[PDB]
Amino acid sequence: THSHGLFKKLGIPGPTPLPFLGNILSYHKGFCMFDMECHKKYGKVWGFYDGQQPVLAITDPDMIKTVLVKECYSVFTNRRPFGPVGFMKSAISIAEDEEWKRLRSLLSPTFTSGKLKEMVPIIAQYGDVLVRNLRREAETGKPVTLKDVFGAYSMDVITSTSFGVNIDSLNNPQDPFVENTKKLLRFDFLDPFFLSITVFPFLIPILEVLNICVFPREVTNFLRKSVKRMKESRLEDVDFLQLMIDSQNSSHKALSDLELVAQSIIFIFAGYETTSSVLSFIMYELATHPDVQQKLQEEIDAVLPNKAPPTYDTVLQMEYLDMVVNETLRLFPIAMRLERVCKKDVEINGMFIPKGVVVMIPSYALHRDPKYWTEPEKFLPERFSKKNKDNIDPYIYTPFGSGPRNCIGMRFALMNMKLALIRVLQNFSFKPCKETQIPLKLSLGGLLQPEKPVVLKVESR
Amino acid sequence: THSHGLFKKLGIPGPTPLPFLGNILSYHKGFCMFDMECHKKYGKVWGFYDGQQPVLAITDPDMIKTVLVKECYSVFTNRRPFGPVGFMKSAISIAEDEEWKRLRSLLSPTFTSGKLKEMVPIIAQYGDVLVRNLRREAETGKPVTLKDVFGAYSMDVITSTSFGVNIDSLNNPQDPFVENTKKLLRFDFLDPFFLSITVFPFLIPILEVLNICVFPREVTNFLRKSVKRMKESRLEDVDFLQLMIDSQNSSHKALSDLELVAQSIIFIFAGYETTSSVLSFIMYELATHPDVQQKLQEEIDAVLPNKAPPTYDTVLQMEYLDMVVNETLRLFPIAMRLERVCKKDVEINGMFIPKGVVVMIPSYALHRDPKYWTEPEKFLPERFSKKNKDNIDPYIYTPFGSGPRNCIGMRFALMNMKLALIRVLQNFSFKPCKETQIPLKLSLGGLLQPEKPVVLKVESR
Amino acid sequence: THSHGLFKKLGIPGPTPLPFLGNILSYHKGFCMFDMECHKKYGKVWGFYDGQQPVLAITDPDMIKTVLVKECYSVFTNRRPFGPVGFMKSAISIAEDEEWKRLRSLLSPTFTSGKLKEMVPIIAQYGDVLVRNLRREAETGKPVTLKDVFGAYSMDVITSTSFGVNIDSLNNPQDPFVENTKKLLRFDFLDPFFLSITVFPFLIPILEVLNICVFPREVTNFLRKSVKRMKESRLEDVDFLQLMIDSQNSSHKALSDLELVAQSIIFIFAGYETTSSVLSFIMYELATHPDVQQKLQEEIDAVLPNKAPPTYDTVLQMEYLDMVVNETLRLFPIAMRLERVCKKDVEINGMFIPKGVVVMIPSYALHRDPKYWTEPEKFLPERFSKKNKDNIDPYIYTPFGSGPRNCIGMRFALMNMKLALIRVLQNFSFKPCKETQIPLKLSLGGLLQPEKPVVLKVESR
Amino acid sequence: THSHGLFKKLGIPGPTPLPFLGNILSYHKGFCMFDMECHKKYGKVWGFYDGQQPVLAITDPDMIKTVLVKECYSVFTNRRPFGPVGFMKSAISIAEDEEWKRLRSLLSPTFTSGKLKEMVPIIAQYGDVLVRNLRREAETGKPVTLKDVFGAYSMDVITSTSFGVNIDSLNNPQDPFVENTKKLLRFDFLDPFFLSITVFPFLIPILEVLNICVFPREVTNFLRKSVKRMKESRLEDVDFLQLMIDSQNSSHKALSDLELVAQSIIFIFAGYETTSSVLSFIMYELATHPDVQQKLQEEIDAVLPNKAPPTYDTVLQMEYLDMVVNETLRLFPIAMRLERVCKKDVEINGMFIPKGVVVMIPSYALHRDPKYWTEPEKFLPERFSKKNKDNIDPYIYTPFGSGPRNCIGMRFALMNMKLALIRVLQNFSFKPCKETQIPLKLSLGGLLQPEKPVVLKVESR
Ligand code: HEM
Ligand code: HEM
Ligand code: HEM
Ligand code: HEM
Ligand SMILES: CC(C)N[C@@H](CSCCNC(=O)OC(C)(C)C)C(=O)NCc1cccnc1
Repeated sequence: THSHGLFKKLGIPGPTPLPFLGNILSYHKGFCMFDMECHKKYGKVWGFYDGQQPVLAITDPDMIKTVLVKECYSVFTNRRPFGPVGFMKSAISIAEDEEWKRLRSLLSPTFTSGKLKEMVPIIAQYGDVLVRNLRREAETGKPVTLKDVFGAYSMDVITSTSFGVNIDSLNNPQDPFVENTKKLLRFDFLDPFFLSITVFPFLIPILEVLNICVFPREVTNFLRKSVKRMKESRLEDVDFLQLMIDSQNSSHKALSDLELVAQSIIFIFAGYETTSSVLSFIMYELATHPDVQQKLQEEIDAVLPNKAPPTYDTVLQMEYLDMVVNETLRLFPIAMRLERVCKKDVEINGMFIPKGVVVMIPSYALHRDPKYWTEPEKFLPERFSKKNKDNIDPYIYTPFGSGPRNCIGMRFALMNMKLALIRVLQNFSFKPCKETQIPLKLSLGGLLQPEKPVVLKVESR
Repeated sequence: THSHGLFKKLGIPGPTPLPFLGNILSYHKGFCMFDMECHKKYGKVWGFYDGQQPVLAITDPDMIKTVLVKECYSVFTNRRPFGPVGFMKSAISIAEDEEWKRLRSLLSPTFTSGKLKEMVPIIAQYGDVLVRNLRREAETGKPVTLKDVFGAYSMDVITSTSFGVNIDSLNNPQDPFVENTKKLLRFDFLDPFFLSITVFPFLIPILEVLNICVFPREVTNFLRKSVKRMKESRLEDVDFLQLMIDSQNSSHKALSDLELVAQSIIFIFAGYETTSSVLSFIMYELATHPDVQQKLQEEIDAVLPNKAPPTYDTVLQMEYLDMVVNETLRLFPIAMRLERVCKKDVEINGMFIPKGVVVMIPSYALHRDPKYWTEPEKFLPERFSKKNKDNIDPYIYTPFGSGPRNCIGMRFALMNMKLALIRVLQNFSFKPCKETQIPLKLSLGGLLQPEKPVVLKVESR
Repeated sequence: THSHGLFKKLGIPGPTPLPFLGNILSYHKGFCMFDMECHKKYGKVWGFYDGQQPVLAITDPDMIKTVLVKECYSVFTNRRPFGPVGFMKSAISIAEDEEWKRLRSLLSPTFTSGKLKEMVPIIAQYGDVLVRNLRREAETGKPVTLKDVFGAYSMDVITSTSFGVNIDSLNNPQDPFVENTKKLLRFDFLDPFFLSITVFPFLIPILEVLNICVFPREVTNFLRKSVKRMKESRLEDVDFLQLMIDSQNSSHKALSDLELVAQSIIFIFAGYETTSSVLSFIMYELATHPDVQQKLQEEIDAVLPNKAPPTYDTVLQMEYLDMVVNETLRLFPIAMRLERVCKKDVEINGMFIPKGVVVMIPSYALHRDPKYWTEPEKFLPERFSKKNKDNIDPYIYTPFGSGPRNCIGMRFALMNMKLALIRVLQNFSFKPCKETQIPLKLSLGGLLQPEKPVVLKVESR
Repeated sequence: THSHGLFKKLGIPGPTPLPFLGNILSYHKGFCMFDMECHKKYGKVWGFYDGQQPVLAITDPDMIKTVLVKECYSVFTNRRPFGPVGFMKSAISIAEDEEWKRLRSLLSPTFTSGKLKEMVPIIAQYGDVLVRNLRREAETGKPVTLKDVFGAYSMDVITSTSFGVNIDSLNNPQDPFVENTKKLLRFDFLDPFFLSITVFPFLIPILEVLNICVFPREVTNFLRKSVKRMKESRLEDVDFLQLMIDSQNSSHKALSDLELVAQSIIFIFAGYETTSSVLSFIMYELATHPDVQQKLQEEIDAVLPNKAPPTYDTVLQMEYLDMVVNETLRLFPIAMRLERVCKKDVEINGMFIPKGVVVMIPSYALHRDPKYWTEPEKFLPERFSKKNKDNIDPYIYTPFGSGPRNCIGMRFALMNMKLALIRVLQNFSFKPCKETQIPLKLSLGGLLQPEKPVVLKVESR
């Protein structure tokens, strides 16, 4: 009813869809569990329906590369719509085709290594802020909740690198600026609202015409004016805003004032919970594998003796650091899937893909596939040693996606976390508590996030 | 298209409706302006369409009494639906027919004079809090914004009379409890969202099935658990909650746990912005009529010499106080209209009213009708002197409605404000500022509220 | 999601509902099969969900009588809404509460035995027409399709008893009047359109505002003017129209012109396919039980020798006729279920029934319950002999419902069929063909109708 | 609300839009009147809103050519969506981009002059049928209704040229095949249904998921099987079907079975009412200008003496015929407007056109613009004399559109009408009646069609 006949025709296997719901009832255990099970039951490819919407999973690295890289421009340029977005229609991660291509161009030079290297001293300052607060909770032997302290850090780093605003959000939890921003939390695509959207995507236009937006009308309205104040306070009298302001001082067609705001917002949304979540997954791994934590602290003390301040260059110097981070991202690729809409009838690597189908790469499951990874469930940073790193297919390991539409904030994200990890590990050790969920259970929900929030003992070195 | 033919048939006059919109474009100057104009152009009765929905305005006191009192139970029992309400369907002001009749019964004894007289010492304590904060801004000769300081007061009084929670919300603007509650602001029925609802009332069910609610899912979810904590902290170990808890210790059928929560919420919503708004309109009048302010302070010093603490009995003693308050409510009846749905074909005072029509009383306009009020625009408390008070028809002056479905918090509202006014006027005088909007312009929007927020000098007596 | 918790709470058993769909996937084998299975699996009562909509099945005769008779006015007055109906909102079978009560009053005297006895000679004339056409197909030994020849008859009888229009619809299949009317076919509540309505009842208002109607806008528009012609051709210069016209020559409030049209339409819809279907089920039984057919012809020849024309009085004289008809209706009660909406919280025969629930009586299943009927599947007219007829509970056998809201055209329906059967059986015998589906399979769909259309040999006596 | 700000920004003039409705209330006098008025009030370009949807009218021949010809492929490839179309999504006139380009390719060779020249003897046979029936009404001096007799002809020609089915639809008005087909009438885009679609285009997806289709589910379902019978009766044992069947005996990708059906349907819909309407407008002109009618009959008798049967070659021989036809099409271009959706930000002839805008050419108004046409309202075939025909801009006179997406059935349409006109005028003269609407008033509605149906005396030569 009525496109539920598609994959049966094409010869592609898959779970049988119920009328209207398609296969969504199978998300009761989460995106990730659904995806592993399918991959095991059905093989290298399979199909399922999010409501009426046909989704084609693929697991062949060649075929993955064709979608994400080769035929990105021609065919697989956009992601799937997901709900009423109002003006956030112009955010880069949401935009489509030529508007996207334009925005990606105007915004790429913002994420170069040159710009990033300038942003280092800023991101650093809040490392120290992170430490002082951590210590206050280490001196009072009270088990620490990672996401909050990391949240406050991620928040602190975002505010400063995007707008110049400098706040201790942990101690200023109630700053109007800190407030709005913390409501920019990841979207739970299996919460009642979005599941309804899936069964009733014909309801999205209805919601749009009522100016209802999955980005709360208020947080947005606060930042719009906030920016249009900053914009007009800097003008005239180092951050993403500035870089964007300088850019509309001319693809092409510049950057409109409202366009600029939407990017500003999408970066917060992109960097905030992600940076904080990943830092938590890492700290958890580091606490449940005390040797890894020790090795890392020794690597750090070697590169930066006397607890020397980390620098851009010293960060990229640290290899085990890079290993620890990568392996965590294998275990917890917070995007879970990559997706592209098929805009044309095509044939890639011998398979016909009809227009309109959503093509999906199941990153979580691929990251834990036995056929590529020895002891996949196990946390083993050595997989990423300069020795073994060559035996890792870049289209099986894709925490940041691949191709022209991969994570634009990748370099920034990695640099951010690593700066945090270094300054923190220079100072503290992190130990499980009786109350620490071991082994960490993943949310049965729609985000990659722990079933129970990570809590750990923190002692001063 | 298609019921736009109704009033033409019945012989009832009114503005010509555009297809789909009915007459709503005529709200560009606001509910109140629309209503005065119609009353003048069309007479004692008229009709118009909120979208497809037929609305019948009436201005005859007999006919008003039949609707609000005589035929309340039989015919005119409910108000008009207005949007997706989810579980707030059970709030008393929203409920219908027998469920309403039941809730009104379970909740009436809560608002008796006996209960109210017990609540006095509590409401008082925050009078003093109001004073201390006011003084801090009087000692620093900085023009004061009424709604905030009154808001904080209204908020303080609500929290304490409904849940026991005691907070200085002005100095604790960032208490989690103070936060959620301040988002319970009056609904702007001419904002884009609600106007859309009017043209598309067929969209309300759609929104309901998506669990979208005009009461933010979060504020509600916070209070639901907050109550279910309090409930289980008091149980077992003077406020509305308690009174409601004691009541479900048995109309009939008790009060369900979720029912109780919805009342709790609706009271905040009812009392919060209203109490604060009305106090602001009064203080404004008192500043732009310095003699009234002086007379009032003299009345107060006579009843409570040496600035004696006000009491339940001393409050009802004060007649000019009561006059000042009533006249303000004439000028600014914050409900603006009263409404009832016609549930049956009926004939009242010689007029046929078909099923489904919304019957509306235009209180604002009636409060300013020349044919009942000499110099209606003028602020003249003497209209309400025990001498003249008899010449005022109770179905022309209806700040609190009338009948079985009138404002349940009337006595409480009046007592609250008066306690505030007394303690404040015992201590301060209130003087216009250069920046004070004189004469106050009303919002062209959908709430009765000043175009520009009231700001006034405050000096210590 | 979200009322799917209802019956679990109340202690009422039933199939587990899927999110959104409720239990509708269980209609794949049809209303009737679903109902028998439930009754067997769950007992005397059970619950299920048509989408979100709670349905409570009941099988206790006392409890059935309370719903259909005792508390009809107070509680169980209306049927469930089913789709966009536009002006057909005023048809009696669709109307609600007091409007219904009014229409039932204005239209009841139309269906008295006195009026019916006047309509006899008319319904007769088309008996003879039925015979002549039948003979043309008996003389050409060509197997006859019952529903068509009966259809043409039912159609002929409707046209004449409701509007005076006299046509041989079988030989005039292409008369504009015959055309429109044949499109008034029973609604398939398990066809894609209505199932969608069930999952999305929030879409009915949307469809209404687009003037989309399950009664085709054209058939209706043709009859509206047709009537308003007839009305004004008779006025001024014996049928339902006339009876209705005389009635608005004055409950109360008369009958509006549009109200009259809607009744006219609903009668066609009620009588057309029903009369024709039932006549087919009977003729089928009579052919697969040749003795019953013989006995019946002998009863008929006894009462009306020399093939005397049947009369009102001679029809009610015939007992085996009445037996044959009743038993057929037991086996094929074309309504399948009876339903009432619960308009109030009530308790009937010891069970609480909350407001809003649909209360359903599963007539088909009850008609085939072992615990009341020996060899239920078997066609045995003797069950209805004046001897055994007393052992049949009127709230288990309900082909026409019961109570104030039972089939208004019952007497007419029975009289119509019997007149047909008599004139036909006076003349022909009816014999199975090689192509006759034996045993008749019921539609797995939403109407009570044969899987394969009944076809039988017809020979001249 | 919310795109109603577009043209104000761009500097493009136009009527002020009401909230939600845009400018649609201005269609009360019809598309054509609205368009002339705008062109006069606002100049060479202007804008208006069909609901939220921005429409840009243009009248410069260069700019028109860029849209219809130059940038057809790149930018202006599709027409505007208009409603729920279900499987008719695949009809060529409805399809988009590459699917359209494909269908246009597969179907073009069907409309060559070679194929058309083969179809001539067929279209002829029904000329004679047209004559015989006409004569029956000429011999009984009873004023004739053109559209019916022409309708029957158009219908007869369609059936035969597309499926081989040969019927006298005028005398067989009640052939099942003739029936379904006559319900394929032009869509009234100002009827209640489509206007609603315009204010609520967000309702189209809702309607689609309910399988509701502006092409009646039944007519379509009858033709689908009809074709799939014919298909399998011809296979195996000269018309469009055959030409299409031979084509899927292989752009590319052939023609699916369902694709073929949708074309079949769209041709009926395209040719039926159009051919019949245009023939009526011409016959009307010919009756209200008796000299033109005489000249034409003399031209015809010169080319085909003794009433010789017309042939493909003799038809193209006749110049005044071609003149008469063209001028009629100037006066009544039954498409009224041409439209293309702007799929990209572009700049054509110095004007920026943003993505999403509908670009509209107002053919009716252009055909009656004083600045190109002397006495535009007057019917003057000499405008099209081989002398003056050169002074006519092909992008001002566009009865069939222009460019890659122009009327594919143009040659066929012209040939059809002319064959009809010749055979008819060889035999009859056509004279106004007392009841003939002179001067013909156009429908204030949404189709180009006479306010009152054309009726004329017909006498035998
Ligand atoms: C640990 C942190 C992060 C991870 C693991 C991550 C991962 C990803 C992934 C998997 C995608 C989808 C890529 C694809 O479709 O191939 C993505 C897209 C994107 N990410 Fe990140 N991300 C992170 C942090 C950030 C940060 C800090 C930013 C800050 C600017 C950012 C901005 C974006 C944007 C703008 C896109 C959409 C790119 C486009 O459509 O052109 N992300 N990210
Ligand atoms: C200055 C303050 C207030 C004013 C001027 C005011 C006025 C009104 C008015 C005009 C109505 C509609 C009455 C009708 O339809 O006839 C109403 C209803 C209502 N009000 Fe108030 N109100 C005030 C404060 C409050 C407060 C403090 C409460 C606290 C409990 C409250 C609770 C309610 C409730 C529960 C209803 C609906 C009554 C029902 O439907 O049974 N109001 N109010
Ligand atoms: C063999 C023929 C028929 C059968 C078995 C039948 C059965 C029924 C049944 C079971 C109901 C529902 C009763 C209930 O809810 O308790 C009903 C309602 C109704 N029937 Fe019939 N029916 C037949 C023929 C007719 C005819 C010929 C008419 C012509 C007037 C008619 C008019 C109606 C009307 C108007 C209602 C709704 C009554 C109300 O709501 O007041 N039916 N019928
Ligand atoms: C007097 C008769 C006719 C007139 C005045 C007429 C006019 C038109 C016009 C103005 C268009 C729009 C062209 C554009 O957008 O530029 C059109 C499109 C079309 N017409 Fe006709 N037409 C007529 C008869 C027919 C007939 C007989 C057919 C039979 C096949 C036909 C098939 C089509 C098709 C298939 C399209 C869409 C073309 C495409 O999108 O590729 N029309 N017609
Ligand atoms: C649709 C938009 C609104 N959602 C995402 C799209 S980008 C990928 C992350 N989300 C994801 O899992 O979505 C799918 C399943 C890949 C389609 C967004 O705006 N992300 C900013 C961001 C988040 C996290 C890491 N980096 C950047």
